[PDB]
Amino acid sequence: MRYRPFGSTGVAVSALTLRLADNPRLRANDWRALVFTALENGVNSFQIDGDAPELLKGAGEAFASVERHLLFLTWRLRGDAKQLGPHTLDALKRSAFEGLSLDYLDLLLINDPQSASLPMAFESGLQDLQKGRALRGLGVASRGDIDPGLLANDLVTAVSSPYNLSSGWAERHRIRQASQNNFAVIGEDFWPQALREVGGYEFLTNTPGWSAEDICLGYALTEPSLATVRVTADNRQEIERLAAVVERDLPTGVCAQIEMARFSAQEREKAARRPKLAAALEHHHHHH
Ligand SMILES: Nc1nc2c(ncn2[C@@H]2O[C@H](COP(=O)(O)OP(=O)(O)O)[C@@H](OP(=O)(O)OP(=O)(O)O)[C@H]2O)c(=O)[nH]1
Repeated sequence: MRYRPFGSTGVAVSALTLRLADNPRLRANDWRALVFTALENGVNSFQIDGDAPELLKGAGEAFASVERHLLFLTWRLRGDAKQLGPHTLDALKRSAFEGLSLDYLDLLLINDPQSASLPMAFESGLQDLQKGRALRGLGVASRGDIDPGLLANDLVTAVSSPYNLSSGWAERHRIRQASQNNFAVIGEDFWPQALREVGGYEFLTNTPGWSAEDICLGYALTEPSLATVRVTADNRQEIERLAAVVERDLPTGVCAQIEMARFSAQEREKAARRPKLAAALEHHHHHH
């Protein structure tokens, strides 16, 4: 495992962040041993993206067993960002703080309200946790441009964003600016939908020694703008195979094909417009 500085917060996170997403097929001991495999493989950044009794139980017991200051725990708070109020912090106390048995969260990661401002009730409560030494940072996950006003907020110490193989220099630049303005950037969807099925993406499955989950995670990890790539793991063999990818070097053949293929793709993604004015062909013409 490799570790990167979380932007300016002064704490180190593993290059991978394992996301515990509610899953009806894992009992508490299953979640416990998941988190254990993660720690044993050097992963110290978790994201809790669920509130199931069995998950908080097992994740809480595992987190509980190592020293709290080795761990970076992100709580993923979904729903419309502009509906968050007192109720949300009642939910947060019971799920994040009692449920996992933490005294502080390293980060709370909300949806983008596409808005200069959060709700009054919520923002107040967050500064209350803040002073209570009980929430290190706020974070805003977003697909477009977070509002410069919201980024100005002093609670806001991080963003998360889809960055992957497919991403545009469009998408990329934003993640880079964020990094320069001292925001920590969390990488998401590293293996995309488009590819779950001149250049073309055949090399993704033909590369001797590499899988596509693996090649794709490969690329995500080469972006310095990203403080950590988010991964998600049904199980133990997966966490093992992805923590391995961090120590491997993408073969420079694959890196070149990753870029031809990307051009190729977004070329035909712009043969799909089709503006038909059967004009511009022979006919005297204009008065100038
Ligand atoms: N990175 C990331 N961002 C998230 C996630 N969930 C919500 N967001 C952010 O919140 C904005 C609005 O999301 P919500 O309205 O809460 O729910 P939605 O994600 O289903 O739209 C999103 O813009 P948008 O939804 O892309 O635009 P629009 O077409 O909804 O206007 C996106 O920037 C997530 O899992 N990851």
